[PDB]
Amino acid sequence: TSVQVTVNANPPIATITSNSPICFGDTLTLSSSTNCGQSQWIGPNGNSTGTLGTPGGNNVLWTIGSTTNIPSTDSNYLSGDWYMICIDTITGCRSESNTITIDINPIPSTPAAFNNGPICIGGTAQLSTTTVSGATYAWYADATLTTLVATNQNPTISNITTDSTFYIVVTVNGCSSLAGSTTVSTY
Amino acid sequence: TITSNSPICFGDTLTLSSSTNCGQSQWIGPNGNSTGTLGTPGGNNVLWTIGSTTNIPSTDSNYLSGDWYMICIDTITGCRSESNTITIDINPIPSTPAAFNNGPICIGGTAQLSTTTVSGATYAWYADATLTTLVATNQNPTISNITTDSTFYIVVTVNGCSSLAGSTTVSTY
Repeated sequence: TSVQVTVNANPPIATITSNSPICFGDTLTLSSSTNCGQSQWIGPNGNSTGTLGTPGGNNVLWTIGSTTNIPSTDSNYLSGDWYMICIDTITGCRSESNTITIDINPIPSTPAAFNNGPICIGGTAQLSTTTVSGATYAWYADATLTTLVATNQNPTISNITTDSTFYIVVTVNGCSSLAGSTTVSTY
Repeated sequence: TITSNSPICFGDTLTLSSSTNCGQSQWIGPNGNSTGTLGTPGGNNVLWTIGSTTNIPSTDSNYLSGDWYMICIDTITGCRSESNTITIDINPIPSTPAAFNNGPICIGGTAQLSTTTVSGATYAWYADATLTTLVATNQNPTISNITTDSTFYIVVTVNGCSSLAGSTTVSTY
């Protein structure tokens, strides 16, 4: 007598892509092209069963289908090296994936901004702010930032005849902070 | 052996080409090698073609920067073979720059035009809207003898890719 043994094959290695250039607060998408059943995601929090528990529901790291979505309020919304495991729900076979580096960029703070002292009607004012490495600067006249006045670090605005305010946006590595502000008084 | 037109400005077409003379050509890009993409062997599947070359237009979902590799498929025997890895760079088009003027200027005076400093950029300021007449390549040039209202157009080219021209207006008191 002799016994035969069926051996189940593993699913293929998954190719993972992601929207890796993320400004903090937005949603992180992790996606395989493959068509595997049970999808297990491993992030910077590790592969501990204290996190990877329930296989479905609202567990962002365990889903049905080959893609997931980590919102900015989730405790797995973390920069670092991510890897996916495909689980065959019929045979129990499992397979790995390529490592993905994901960068969630901080939002810079609202910058301080400064004025000159009070200025005579029709005069000019230099506006100024903090130097920030990697930053692009924009100074706006409108509170809703639709009207731009300058992109200089510390621009001079001419012909100020009445009390006027300016709004400042500092964008670092693609992420824009909430605008700060200045006020030019008129003597 | 795969070659490609790897220095691409976004919007143009990406050519991936083998010298070899194999039959069924399978391309693997940054989207992976998943059968959810690599499906139909012909038709309009840009990653599966007949012949040893393909063309990925700028509207395709495989128009991606990254490491590409080709597989040659023998349509008679089923035998398959690999290829050298190709790094392909599709450069973004910079945005249209903001540009600024001085206040209104007296007839025959001069005006300094200015814009944003962009790393890796080459600057060109033009007098004509169609950009055929160039005035300066300075970051913030001064244009003399302005006697009437006149506009300028600005092109910022980064790593070889030119954005759509921005503009300024010099008013005359």
